Amino acid sequence: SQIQFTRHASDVLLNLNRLRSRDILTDVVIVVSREQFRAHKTVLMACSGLFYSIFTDQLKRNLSVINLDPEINPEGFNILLDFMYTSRLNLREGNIMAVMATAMYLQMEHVVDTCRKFIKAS
Amino acid sequence: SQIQFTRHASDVLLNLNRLRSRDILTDVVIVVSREQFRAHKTVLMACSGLFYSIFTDQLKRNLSVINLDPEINPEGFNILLDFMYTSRLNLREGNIMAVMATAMYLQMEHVVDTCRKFIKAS
Ligand SMILES: Cn1cc(C#CCn2cnc3c(c(/C=C/S(N)(=O)=O)cn3CC(=O)Nc3ccncc3Cl)c2=O)cn1
Ligand SMILES: Cn1cc(C#CCn2cnc3c(c(/C=C/S(N)(=O)=O)cn3CC(=O)Nc3ccncc3Cl)c2=O)cn1
Ligand SMILES: [Cl-]
Ligand SMILES: [Cl-]
Repeated sequence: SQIQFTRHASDVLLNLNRLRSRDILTDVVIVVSREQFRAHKTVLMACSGLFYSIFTDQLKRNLSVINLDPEINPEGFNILLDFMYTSRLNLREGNIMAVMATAMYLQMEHVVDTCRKFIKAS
Repeated sequence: SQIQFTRHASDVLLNLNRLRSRDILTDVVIVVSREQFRAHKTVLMACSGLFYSIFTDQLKRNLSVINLDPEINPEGFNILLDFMYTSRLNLREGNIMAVMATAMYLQMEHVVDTCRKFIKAS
């Protein structure tokens, strides 16, 4: 029935990423060892079972700082956060294992499955 | 270079819409005459020049209630808000003029242009 705008979802995500680049309406800092990364909780929830579980919980929804497991690699996390905001996943032989283990921790099954495909094709 | 996830932007927007349906992390009420509609400021900014201009402004960024022009038709606004969260625009002969005038007010040029195409094809 309704008219479908094929580029609209991509346009929305690009503009969310532009807001993240300007720190506009970002509402959380994710701390990963010595690094930290600002984001929108809504985008994190949309992209991660871990962040969904954290922020749906009424005890945690209002947190402004989330400390990740100190074993998580900041580069693997940064790669996945950039994927969340762009639809683009930079998998390479040098980062595949860190990215895949981080995607398991963040509960991102389709990314984990793509990492398995990458390993199988290598 | 990077791996492109074709469904990712659509997945993000669907999950933002699911959060809006549960009123999770919505941060504004838009008042349109006797009706009101909750939303995420980030999605409104991504989809509307009017909301972009309102919430980028440091005097207005923290507002939790925005009163629209009392001449705006609530049904036309609801149609456009649903489009923002779905990529689907329900244009019909009975609503085209209200939708098009509302899209002008919200500063949504590609929607206005699609409304002109609808008129031309009618
Ligand atoms: C150890 N291990 C665990 C897993 C897993 C898992 C399941 N699992 C749960 N949750 C997910 C995802 C994705 C995938 C993204 S991706 N990048 O893979 O395509 C996003 N989310 C959040 C989500 O569904 N959010 C909402 C749902 C309904 N309503 C509102 C919202 Cl916000 C997701 O895989 C993988 N390994
Ligand atoms: C009287 N009259 C005025 C107009 C107009 C206009 C221009 N105009 C300005 N702004 C827009 C749009 C759209 C279109 C959406 S749509 N539905 O038409 O495709 C979205 N936005 C917001 C936006 O660009 N936001 C960001 C930009 C950069 N960085 C971060 C963000 Cl959040 C947009 O058309 C039409 N009639
Ligand atoms: Cl802000
Ligand atoms: Cl909330």
